[PDB]
Amino acid sequence: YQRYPKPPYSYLAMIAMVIQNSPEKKLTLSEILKEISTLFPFFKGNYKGWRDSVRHNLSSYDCFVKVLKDPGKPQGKGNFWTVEVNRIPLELLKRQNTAVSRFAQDLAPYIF
DNA sequence: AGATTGTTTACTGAGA
DNA sequence: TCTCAGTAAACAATCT
Repeated sequence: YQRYPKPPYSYLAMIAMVIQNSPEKKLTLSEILKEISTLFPFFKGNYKGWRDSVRHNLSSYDCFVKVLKDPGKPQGKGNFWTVEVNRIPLELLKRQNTAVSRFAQDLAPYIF
């Protein structure tokens, strides 16, 4: 275990932001992972475990709603992820007091 | 096969 | 001290 110099934003906030900026306000996991590394080039680099963290966030926060790529086959894969913004704990959209921090200070304008 | 997706467990270190 | 976003991985099912 170790902490990496990621952008000063929660994985929640960065996921929510890419979903909310998408055309239909929904993205597959692959699109999420692709858009996040575009907006934050640190993720384009060698470290790849953030892709695990990201996937983990999508399942751990109620604000992340999986809508099925197929109504039938509810066990399928490759589904679209949406964010229910009112269910977002508003402090997680704010820039983090971490080493790296020592775009904007609050991600709310990109999301609501 | 071997990779990905979805969920889940299990811990970690930094910041209140 | 206590919490929890961050990070690692096991696992089941699907996907290529």
